[PDB]
Amino acid sequence: ASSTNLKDILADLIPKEQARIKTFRQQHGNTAVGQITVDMMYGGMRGMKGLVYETSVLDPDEGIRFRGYSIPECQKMLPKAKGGEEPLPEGLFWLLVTGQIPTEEQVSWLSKEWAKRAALPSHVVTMLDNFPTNLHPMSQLSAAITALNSESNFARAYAEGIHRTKYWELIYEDCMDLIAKLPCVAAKIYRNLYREGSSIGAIDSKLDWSHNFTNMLGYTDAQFTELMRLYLTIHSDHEGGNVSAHTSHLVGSALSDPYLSFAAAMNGLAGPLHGLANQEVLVWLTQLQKEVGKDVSDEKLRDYIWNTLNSGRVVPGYGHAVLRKTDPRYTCQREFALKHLPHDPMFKLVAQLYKIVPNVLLEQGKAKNPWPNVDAHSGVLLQYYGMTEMNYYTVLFGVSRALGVLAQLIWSRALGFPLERPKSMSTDGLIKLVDSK
Amino acid sequence: ASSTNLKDILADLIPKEQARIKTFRQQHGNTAVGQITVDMMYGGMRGMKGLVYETSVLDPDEGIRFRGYSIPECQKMLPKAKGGEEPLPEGLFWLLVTGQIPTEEQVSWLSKEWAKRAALPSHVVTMLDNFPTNLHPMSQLSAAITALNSESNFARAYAEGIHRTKYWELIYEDCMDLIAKLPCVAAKIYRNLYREGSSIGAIDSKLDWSHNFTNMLGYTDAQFTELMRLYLTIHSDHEGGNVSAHTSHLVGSALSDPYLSFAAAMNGLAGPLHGLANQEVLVWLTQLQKEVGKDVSDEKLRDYIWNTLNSGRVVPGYGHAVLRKTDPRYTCQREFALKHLPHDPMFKLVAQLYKIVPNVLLEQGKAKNPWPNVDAHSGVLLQYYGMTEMNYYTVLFGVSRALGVLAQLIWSRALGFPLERPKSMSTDGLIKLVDSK
Ligand SMILES: CC(C)(COP(=O)(O)OP(=O)(O)OC[C@H]1O[C@@H](n2cnc3c(N)ncnc32)[C@H](O)[C@@H]1OP(=O)(O)O)[C@H](O)C(=O)NCCC(=O)NCCS
Ligand SMILES: CC(C)(COP(=O)(O)OP(=O)(O)OC[C@H]1O[C@@H](n2cnc3c(N)ncnc32)[C@H](O)[C@@H]1OP(=O)(O)O)[C@H](O)C(=O)NCCC(=O)NCCS
Repeated sequence: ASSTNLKDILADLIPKEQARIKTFRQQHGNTAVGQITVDMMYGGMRGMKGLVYETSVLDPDEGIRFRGYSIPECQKMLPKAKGGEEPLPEGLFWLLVTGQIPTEEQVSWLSKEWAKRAALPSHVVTMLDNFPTNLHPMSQLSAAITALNSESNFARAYAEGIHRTKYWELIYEDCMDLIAKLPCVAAKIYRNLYREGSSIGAIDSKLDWSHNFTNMLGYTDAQFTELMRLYLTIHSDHEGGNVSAHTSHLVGSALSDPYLSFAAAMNGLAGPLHGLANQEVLVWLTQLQKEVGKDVSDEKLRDYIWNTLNSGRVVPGYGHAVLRKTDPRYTCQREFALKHLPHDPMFKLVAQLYKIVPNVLLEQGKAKNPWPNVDAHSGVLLQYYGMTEMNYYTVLFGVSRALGVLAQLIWSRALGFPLERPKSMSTDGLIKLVDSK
Repeated sequence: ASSTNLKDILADLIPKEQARIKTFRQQHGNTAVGQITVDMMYGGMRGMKGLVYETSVLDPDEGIRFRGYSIPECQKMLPKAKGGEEPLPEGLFWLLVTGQIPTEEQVSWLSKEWAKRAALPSHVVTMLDNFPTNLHPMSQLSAAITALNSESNFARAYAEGIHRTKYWELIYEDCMDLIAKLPCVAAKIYRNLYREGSSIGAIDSKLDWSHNFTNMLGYTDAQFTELMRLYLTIHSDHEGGNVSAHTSHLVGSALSDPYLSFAAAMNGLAGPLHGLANQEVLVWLTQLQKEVGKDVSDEKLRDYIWNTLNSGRVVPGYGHAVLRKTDPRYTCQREFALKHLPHDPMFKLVAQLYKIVPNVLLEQGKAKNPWPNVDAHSGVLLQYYGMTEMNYYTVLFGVSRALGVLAQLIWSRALGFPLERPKSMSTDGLIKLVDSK
């Protein structure tokens, strides 16, 4: 019988997995998977195998895998966009949730379903309209998404005491609704702040999520949308260990609904040391250009970089807590630029920084990863198509990141993952424990 | 020379600690402090020694310690309130930050300084006023605090590239400002939602934080305020392992400012499995009373409890992820009730549940901790003094929790704790790792 629907494919998957993990655990749960040292406890779990997080895994040399699907693999296999060359973010979502590579037909369903669900409640539209213009786009986003929780189906089934065993099904509704709304929140922000007077207009059921987004942003450039598909897809997910994913995961585990847990993830992504580096790169470049001037040398270029390190500041967009090579999401962005915007001054600068920064970082002998990460390359692309308002960039990272984070949330919950609740120590107790005892 | 100021006492403390940890780590950082099993990874870090968290530590038998200061110890040593019998929350804060038991004189400074800082920006006052009346108080709180980030001194010193080494000093300003504002946010919510038409009025520099709070709530009862001091103090902090503290800690570590990280902590506290149990207890009791009727027997009382367990629901306010006995914060609440409200029907019910629940939980053979936690006893006290709007209760938990969470944030940052970034695995990789490899 019938046609397409991810929640049924989920319904079929979940029990098989539920069984799979229980055998595995019934046999291998005792197994020491690794040890904890005291440096690990002071180093922010650096090295720690903390979680189980299904929808992707980060390799220190290779970089991310979406099943065992590398970014090059995703680039060629996922459905493009019916006259395009970038993966549709939709079918990354389907991959993530389902482990399977979508069919064209699956993805139109995703597109159209996200379009169906895409509406904003009057109060969120109110709040958005009154927000101050010195309130950071990330702050605006987060607030909105916390406010939207009003409309959580989960939070309402939970208050009405459902059976634990149907949590996922409700957490799936909210996730699918969150994802649909998100570009309406985001594009309302961009529109209030930077396009005063104008409206985000109507979502068209015949477009893909990316295109309706760029339309609501007000971008007509064909290639911008393509840039958009590629952007939203590579920023999707980055294992569970990273602050934003781990936040949602943590807060999720207390059975806070999908809006609440996502907006917590947002006040993580707005960390300078996290997704706010997007922005931070461009502010840094921009200053470099002013302060260090137009067409600098590899010798002056280094003077600028040392003036930062010598100031007890960080060089944005460089380094990573797990990758030990160049981010493939960096390479992927570089390719695009080589392809579409090669003569762009800012690009040429970012390409010359790649020549210099990792050697300066290697010289300083501090950084364990002197190589660039996604954030190093992202803003230069946006800049090019007239997206010059760099304080908003993290919100795009934010819209994309929902895809990975809410894909896992549905599994977390369909697998019945507990309250994440580690143990803590004070240095005092630590000092007495390992040595004193 | 001169008079009182915590930031100088901090300034003196920090280097000593900074040195202390570096020796300790230079010598004992290698030390295996514990191991990770695969059950631990699927059990939400249950058992895992994750973090270093200074301001308190949770013992599984004894329960919390604020230095090595147990709740009974705090009850007798901390400055009361110049004609009271409950610890002033202020001097719990001083203890937490400084490790020292405050002097009366320290605490008046705290009181008066918190009063100084206590103002809300027009936009937050706007947003608050427009919020819908079906938007949960916790959602309202969180949103507001994310919105307040506008006013972060940290976030502005960071954009202006300070030296890493002065982070704490800015993170101290914001924390002290957050804590001051908080009861103005909270009391504005209570006032809009439940007291329509009326205003929170003016903070008086001669009152303590607790009293200005109860005044803004509109409570005149002397004993209510005392209840307030005791409440705000025992909910302060609960090591770093718990969702709310761990959220702020996580998001904090990305150098998200103290408002952002706190409101993330809030969408954690609004987890049913976390601080929302406050509320959940009272909804459960209230139903019990309706559904199971006024003065029930120990036999019918058990029928109600089984109808919940048999429904794949949880019994609220019972259990804990680390304590293996009755929460001392439970006992402490029970004492108060014995003292002030012994004939209260709801109390008598909560006292009879203590008789029955842990035996029903012990029978079901599921719960590792069949004993009550703070949330089991809290709402019954509020109820009594006319605070009957149980959807707000978690916000009180929320105001109190800022004290522990922001005390640690200043240390985290003055000690230069890194980005919290554990490693994740999918079951797939896990299955291949321990056994397959
Ligand atoms: C992602 C990041 C947080 C990795 O954290 P990490 O794993 O703890 O970093 P490492 O393991 O490499 O070791 C950290 C040391 O190297 C230095 N380091 C790491 N990245 C650096 C960078 N890009 N520039 C300068 N120094 C850096 C730090 O000074 C630190 O020294 P410390 O112990 O004296 O504090 C990141 O490398 C960083 O701190 N900065 C870049 C983040 C970014 O893009 N920021 C933009 C906003 S300014
Ligand atoms: C704090 C809490 C999350 C502890 O988590 P934990 O350490 O993972 O729980 P445990 O180690 O005791 O083991 C959990 C098992 O015991 C049961 N359990 C724990 N607390 C229970 C409670 N109060 N009522 C019923 N069952 C409970 C769970 O069914 C679970 O079974 P499962 O593996 O089939 O899912 C808590 O005990 C809980 O789940 N519920 C109470 C939280 C609360 O106050 N909620 C109010 C809103 S309804």
